[PDB]
Amino acid sequence: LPDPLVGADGTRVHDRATWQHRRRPELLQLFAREVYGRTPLGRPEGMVFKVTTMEHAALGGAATRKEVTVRFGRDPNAPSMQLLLYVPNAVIARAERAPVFLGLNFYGNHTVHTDPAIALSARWIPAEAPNGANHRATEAARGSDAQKWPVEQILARGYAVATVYCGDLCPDRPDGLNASVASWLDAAAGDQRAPDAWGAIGVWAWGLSRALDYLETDPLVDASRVAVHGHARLGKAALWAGAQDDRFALVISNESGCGGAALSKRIHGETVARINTVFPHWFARNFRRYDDHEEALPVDQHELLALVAPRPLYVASAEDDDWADPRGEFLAVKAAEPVFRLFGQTGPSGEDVPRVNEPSGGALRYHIRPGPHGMTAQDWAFYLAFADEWLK
Ligand SMILES: O=C(OCc1ccccc1)[C@H]1O[C@H](O)[C@H](O)[C@@H](O)[C@@H]1O
Ligand SMILES: O=C(O)[C@H]1O[C@H](O)[C@H](O)[C@@H](O)[C@@H]1O
Ligand SMILES: [Cl-]
Ligand SMILES: [Mg+2]
Repeated sequence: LPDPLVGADGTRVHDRATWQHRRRPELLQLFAREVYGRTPLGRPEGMVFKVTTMEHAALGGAATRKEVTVRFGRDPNAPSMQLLLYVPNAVIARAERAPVFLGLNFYGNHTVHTDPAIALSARWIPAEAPNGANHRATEAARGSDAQKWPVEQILARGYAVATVYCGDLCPDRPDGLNASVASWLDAAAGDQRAPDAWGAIGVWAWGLSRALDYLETDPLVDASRVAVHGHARLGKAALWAGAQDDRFALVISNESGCGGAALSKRIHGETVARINTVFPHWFARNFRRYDDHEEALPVDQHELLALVAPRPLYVASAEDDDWADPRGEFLAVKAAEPVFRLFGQTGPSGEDVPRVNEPSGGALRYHIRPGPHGMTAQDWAFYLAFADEWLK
């Protein structure tokens, strides 16, 4: 592995200021140029927030539900995304602003809960979407992804729940960038995009920061206590959003795998060539230089993990998710751990993967659970306990 504490010019990093002001920028530029693609703008001038629905007694009175259209320019044809937010009414009643879990969803806001008041998504949805007809949402799709989205449990634990359909931002399909935030800004289609131009993971990540922009204006939530989380490909997005945007208070990667938390140079499970051929829209075209050539990579994913430091970072695996390379995810955490310890934070104790269902580490935390790829109640219990400790 490239040593996170040795700079690209061979300079060894021995102090927190050099990490922050020299090594971090260096790593951000390398991930942007060679891996994810460059994010071509931050907050758009002229972005508009419009609350389209609000219900103070949603979920049997447990929560206030808002839907917010976030439009990225004043042009009414500019792209937008639809933010679903649930705020726990008990917290509101104590005249307190709730901390927030924020993450993208795979198949639409209407899939995170059966709640029939959620607007069905009008956007293209992938064929794998349960109860989807002709790539469009259907009433039968309501709550179809609830397993990954314990909304009422999260609310009962004192957190707001914010989500956006990843396909509002970039449709998850090999040509999706052609109708996305990226094509709003860049008339190039397909593989005419610049080699260092962002792909779907960068667009998804950017959307998470725009959601945080909205949350900073919502009087019901505390935008300085946002945990950004994602599962699998959306966990890749959560990692890159949290690395680019240090406003996020805590980052959670649930089984994000190749190009997320897993070491690429391990060549275990999904490889760089495989991921770029199946998902040519996810990464920068420059990342294809490393197809069957991971040895030339100037970074590996322990350095993306390290870009969260010293903020709390939870990486987790599933024992039978070999395609994600669970031990490669653990070793990325261990290889990032020296940067966290530079800031006085600690990672997993000892040098090999902990027993299943036994989290290990302080602000840099890891667990592996039994079972197949997924996001389970046990995963969520561990994440909520982590947030309880780190979000005041
Ligand atoms: O398997 C897929 O593409 C395979 C492929 C086909 C033609 C050219 C290149 C690759 C897509 O399947 C779903 O649409 C997923 O949401 C999306 O991420 C995947 O790329
Ligand atoms: O998003 C998911 O569930 C996963 O889908 C595929 O398995 C892909 O190869 C993984 O990289 C991704 O993380
Ligand atoms: Cl619980
Ligand atoms: Mg792998």
